[PDB]
Amino acid sequence: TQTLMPLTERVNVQADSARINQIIDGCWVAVGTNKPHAIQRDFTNLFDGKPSYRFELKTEDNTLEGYAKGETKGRAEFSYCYATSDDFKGLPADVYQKAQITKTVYHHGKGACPQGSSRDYEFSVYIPSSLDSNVSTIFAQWAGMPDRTLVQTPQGEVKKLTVDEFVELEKTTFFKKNAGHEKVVRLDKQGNPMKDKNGKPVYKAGKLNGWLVEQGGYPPLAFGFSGGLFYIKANSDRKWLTDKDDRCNANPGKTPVMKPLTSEYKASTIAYKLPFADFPKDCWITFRVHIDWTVYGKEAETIVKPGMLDVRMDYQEQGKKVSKHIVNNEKILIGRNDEDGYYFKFGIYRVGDSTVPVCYNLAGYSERLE
Ligand SMILES: O=C(O)[C@@H]1O[C@@H](O)[C@H](OS(=O)(=O)O)[C@@H](O)[C@@H]1O[C@H]1O[C@H](COS(=O)(=O)O)[C@@H](O[C@@H]2O[C@@H](C(=O)O)[C@@H](O[C@H]3O[C@H](COS(=O)(=O)O)[C@@H](O[C@@H]4O[C@@H](C(=O)O)[C@@H](O[C@H]5O[C@H](COS(=O)(=O)O)[C@@H](O[C@@H]6O[C@@H](C(=O)O)[C@@H](O[C@H]7O[C@H](COS(=O)(=O)O)[C@@H](O)[C@H](O)[C@H]7NS(=O)(=O)O)[C@H](O)[C@H]6OS(=O)(=O)O)[C@H](OS(=O)(=O)O)[C@H]5NS(=O)(=O)O)[C@H](O)[C@H]4OS(=O)(=O)O)[C@H](O)[C@H]3NS(=O)(=O)O)[C@H](O)[C@H]2OS(=O)(=O)O)[C@H](O)[C@H]1NS(=O)(=O)O
Ligand SMILES: [Ca+2]
Repeated sequence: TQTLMPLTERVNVQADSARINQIIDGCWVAVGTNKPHAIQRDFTNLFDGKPSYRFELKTEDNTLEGYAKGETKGRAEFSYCYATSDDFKGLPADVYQKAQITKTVYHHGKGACPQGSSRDYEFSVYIPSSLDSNVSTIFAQWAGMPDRTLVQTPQGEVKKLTVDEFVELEKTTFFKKNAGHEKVVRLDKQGNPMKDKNGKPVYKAGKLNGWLVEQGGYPPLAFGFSGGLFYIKANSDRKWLTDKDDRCNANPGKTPVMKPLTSEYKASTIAYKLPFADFPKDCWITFRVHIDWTVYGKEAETIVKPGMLDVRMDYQEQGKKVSKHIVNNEKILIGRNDEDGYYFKFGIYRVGDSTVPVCYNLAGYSERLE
């Protein structure tokens, strides 16, 4: 009988549409390392009558680089936002091709909410007693959607390029995350141009050429464990073009609850914290999250209207129903000053250059209006 079933298909949501065989349970796509044990359907642990999702990253499963040199991180998550082939059906072939280049493929897919909207989210997590108290992982996060056609020229001027102008720039610039490098033709030992799986030319990253594109950035909301604490962290970035060098980020252990750490353009708030030992183990915990996203002033870079965060934590204890109003309708700055909105993800995002093993289950996602 089936116990655990590995779900190994992975999708690059920013640069590729998901194929039908990669979609999980009709509403998810997986991102991160493809190890069989990374993500598995779990028939031994049902949530609401359906097999749950078991996530696991062993000590050597980090495959990503952090912002600081040498630092690493790991990822095995599900994204509720992705585009499918049906999303591009009927359109000229170049729409999808340009979307791959601008890495905005998922802008054509379902799963994201608009800027400044009000939404309800719900999901459940199961933390086994085997989880080490000192893990450094985010198990649920709401990510932003920056459009890289917003760039900074070598001079330092911020400019919103058209898709075609960005395509033009991309022809001479190789982007490593948000930083532009001279696009160098990659040759083999015999100085011959290298191709890939589809016979498409391959390139290399030369020296920095001064260009920067909007990319990355802290997730506006994250649920996780760090420094022996369960915490909920909200982030706000009002700058039109995000500055990745501004590392304004609240420390769960050192930052007081609901007292935002701020820089000129960012605010990072620890909305709630709890000792890891007090987080219920070996049972399903359901979080009901309501978010009123902060409204930003675009080019003006102003906070037009503050946001709002509300969180309820429900679980069974002593056979009794428990519901903790852990974040009580708190006015807060939450979101990013972008044209597009946000999407949900859950699973494992091991950060802080940690390699402590992580394993837990997630299930029952739902979102609605309010
Ligand atoms: O290619 C290659 O390489 C290769 O290939 C092949 O070969 C293979 O592959 S396969 O697949 O085939 O196999 C391999 O080999 C490879 O691949 C691999 O790799 C690659 C590359 O990588 S690298 O890394 O190298 O680059 C890859 O690819 C890539 O990547 C990917 C990924 O990543 O995934 C992608 O990307 C994309 O996507 C993503 C995701 O999404 S999805 O949807 O898909 O999922 C995106 O995003 C990202 O991420 C995000 C998230 O997740 O969130 C973000 O991040 C961020 O945020 C975070 C968090 O926050 S919070 O608020 O929550 O917290 C952070 O973290 C944090 O923070 C930190 C800091 O700050 O740092 C910390 O804090 C701390 O510290 C600080 C500082 O201090 S000092 O001292 O230093 O001063 C302080 O202040 C404070 O206080 C503290 N705190 S405590 O508490 O600690 O005390 C913290 O901690 C943390 O956390 S916590 O929680 O703890 O808090 C971060 O940071 S870091 O550092 O970590 O980094 C952030 N970041 S940033 O930058 O922003 O800053 C974002 O958004 C992002 O990131 S990034 O990095 O990425 O940016 C993105 O965006 C996208 N991009 S696009 O372009 O697309 O758009 C893709 O694909 C790519 O990218 S690219 O660019 O390249 O294109 C791949 O994937 C792989 N593959 S595998 O398989 O291997 O895996
Ligand atoms: Ca922006």
